Amino acid sequence: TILVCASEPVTVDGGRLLVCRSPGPEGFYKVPLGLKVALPTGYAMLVAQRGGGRTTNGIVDAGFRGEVQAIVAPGRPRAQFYCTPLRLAPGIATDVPFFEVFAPKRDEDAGYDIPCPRELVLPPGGAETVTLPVHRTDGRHWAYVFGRSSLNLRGIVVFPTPWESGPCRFRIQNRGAHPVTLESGQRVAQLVLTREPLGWITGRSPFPATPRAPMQHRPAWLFA
Amino acid sequence: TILVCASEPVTVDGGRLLVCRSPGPEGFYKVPLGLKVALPTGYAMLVAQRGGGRTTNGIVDAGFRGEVQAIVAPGRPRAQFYCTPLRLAPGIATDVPFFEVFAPKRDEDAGYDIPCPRELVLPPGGAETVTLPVHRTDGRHWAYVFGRSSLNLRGIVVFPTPWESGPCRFRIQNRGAHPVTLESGQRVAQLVLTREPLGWITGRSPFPATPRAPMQHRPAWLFA
Ligand SMILES: O=c1ccn([C@H]2C[C@H](O)[C@@H](COP(=O)(O)O)O2)c(=O)[nH]1
Ligand SMILES: [Mg+2]
Repeated sequence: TILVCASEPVTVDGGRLLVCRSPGPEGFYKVPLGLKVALPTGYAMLVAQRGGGRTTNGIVDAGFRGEVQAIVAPGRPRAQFYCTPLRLAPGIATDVPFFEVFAPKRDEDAGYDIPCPRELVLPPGGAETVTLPVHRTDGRHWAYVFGRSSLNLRGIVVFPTPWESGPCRFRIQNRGAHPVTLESGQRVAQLVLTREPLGWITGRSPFPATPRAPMQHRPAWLFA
Repeated sequence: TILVCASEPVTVDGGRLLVCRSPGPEGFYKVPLGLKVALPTGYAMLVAQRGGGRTTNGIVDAGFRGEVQAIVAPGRPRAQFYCTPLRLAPGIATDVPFFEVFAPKRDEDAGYDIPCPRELVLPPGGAETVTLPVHRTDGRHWAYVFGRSSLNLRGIVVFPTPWESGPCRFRIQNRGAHPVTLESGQRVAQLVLTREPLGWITGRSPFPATPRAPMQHRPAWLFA
């Protein structure tokens, strides 16, 4: 059971929260969704757009008690936003010890921060493929590289990328106005482990919309 | 906590449930609203339209486990429906013993049935004022005459009416095509006692909309 305090109308739709708001065409900036959630430990929540491509995928963790915001890129002025709770997995097997690559987190936190393995100078519009020296050794849960809120707000956009085979890889693109430098060791993304796959997440696009289909392990929402 | 099992999108707005459906122009008929509720004992729920003049006010009582529906008159093809939880008051102080007028109820039921004092013959379009020989002795709680869902369906429409001072009175209108005859003793409306006012209820309208303003005591909804 997820607790939901809401200052504005919220639609519950196929297991996920749906909010209709009309941000401006500018970006990148934070679009308040009119609700707060209290996720139980072991849950996180994906925030993304319903049927459009101007929103960074966000991750709300179980310790977050502020208003939920969508962070959007420059785009068409109206938007619908989905929130999908994610049942977290404990870990995944890796050939290298897991915490020699990813940073330790709290049980309350959703994801494991990913330090940049090398300096990166992204000119405006520039993209780079970031690759980590670690492999998965089986397929018991799922794992996903997502951006970090701080970077998404700067228009430095990690492409939400699945990780089931090969090395941990993700694309990062600077949609900002100025060139950006990511220092080696800087926390540039996060790794989320899930009990159930996020089938739509492909790694090929900056702004993957969450599809309208309902989910399989739907939790309960309490509107208080 | 009220428990909602929703097979369709439901909007939580300012404490009410909001549903947008596309009923046909015809009336009278039941419009399914995509949800079932398990009200706790001592709760009812008002079903009415939000911003249109087409829908009879209904009462879902605590025992009802089927699909919540709205019973609409003939009219416009588009419609939004509010569901307003109602905290029942246990009784009201009256000048004559309550149960000499109002029929007794179960605790799972929401309203106390109102037997028609005399016979009414209602030509199509014709309304009448029923008056019951009982007065209130204090404003302890609120009291409202609503319709009964069986008569709403037949176009025989009780005007939702408040009962603060004077005698229990209510108007009842036959918006059907054919004359109707209400028999003496027949159960022709229902009386509903509430801890909080339904401030917009006037008695002078067949299809009062429920206004958009959020309620005083938002209850907890649990989607499951
Ligand atoms: O379309 C309808 C018709 C009837 N009921 C009912 C059966 C109960 O009579 C009713 C609540 O009114 P009371 O019985 O408490 O008065 O819930 C509904 O929920 N939806
Ligand atoms: Mg009824």
